[PDB]
Order: sequence, then structure tokens, then C-alpha cells
Amino acid sequence: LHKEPATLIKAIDGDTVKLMYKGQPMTFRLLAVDTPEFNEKYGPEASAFTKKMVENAKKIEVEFDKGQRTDKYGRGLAYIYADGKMVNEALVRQGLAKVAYVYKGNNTHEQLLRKAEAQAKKEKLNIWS
Ligand SMILES: Cc1cn([C@H]2C[C@H](OP(=O)(O)O)[C@@H](COP(=O)(O)O)O2)c(=O)[nH]c1=O
Ligand SMILES: [Ca+2]
Repeated sequence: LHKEPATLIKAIDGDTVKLMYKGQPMTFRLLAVDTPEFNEKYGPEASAFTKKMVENAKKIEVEFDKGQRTDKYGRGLAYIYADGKMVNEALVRQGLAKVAYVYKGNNTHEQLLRKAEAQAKKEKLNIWS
């Protein structure tokens, strides 16, 4: 996989963010995770966590996996990095997302993410509390 440049346009919620990629506005959905909706428990905390990570970053990057790059809603599917730290992984590690929606061929970082979920669950963090 390859990291590509993007700039933040706007935080949306725990697992979606609007970025400019190749010069075009796009909503990205984070691969292989699921945050609670804003209206649900830990939804507000997940939203705030992602927002802080992407707004504070000097460099946002997008990393597509080997499979589909857009979902059926037109959202980009990627792993998102803030100053070199993967947002997807950071959310899982903090118990603010679950590993989820792991489709064959967009699953490169599955086992990294599952390792983070295990440590979050061992710590009883947030969703796992
Ligand atoms: C993360 C991800 C979601 N999706 C689709 C599956 C779900 O379809 P449904 O809308 O039919 O449930 C939806 C879950 O995203 P959200 O958790 O943002 O709602 O997006 C993909 O198709 N590929 C993906 O990689
Ligand atoms: Ca969600």
C-alpha cells in the first residue's frame, strides 16, 4: 500500500471525514472499523476523537487498500493517517470503534486492527467498559 496526500475539508463523525483528494472534495469512510453513530453511546466521543486527530494534523494522508476504493454511497474507502498515525487504528485502540466491515481484498490492516481491539478490550476502554 501507498500513502497519498489529502487535506482536511471537515470532520463529520467517528468514521467519516470530508477530505480533498486529487483536488476534489470527497467523503471518506474509514476501512475495517465501525464507530457508533453520533446519536448512540460513545458516538459523541468517537466523533470528537476523530475530529481532534484530523484537525490537529499537519499532514493528512489517504491509503487505499487493494480492493474497491469507493462504496455504494460514493464514499472513498481508505485508511486515513494523521501525522503518520492511522486514525482507524487509533479509534480501535481507544475502544471508540470496533473492527467491522472487513471485506476480502480490503483487509490488509485487519490483523493490526484486531490487535488494537484486543488491547482495548483488555483495558476495558469505552465501548468495552
Ligand atoms: C466500511 C464499509 C462500509 N460499506 C457499506 C456497508 C454498510 O451498508 P448499509 O448502509 O447497507 O448498512 C454501510 C455501513 O457504513 P456506516 O457504518 O457508515 O453506516 O456501508 C461498504 O460497502 N464497504 C466498506 O468498506
Ligand atoms: Ca458508523
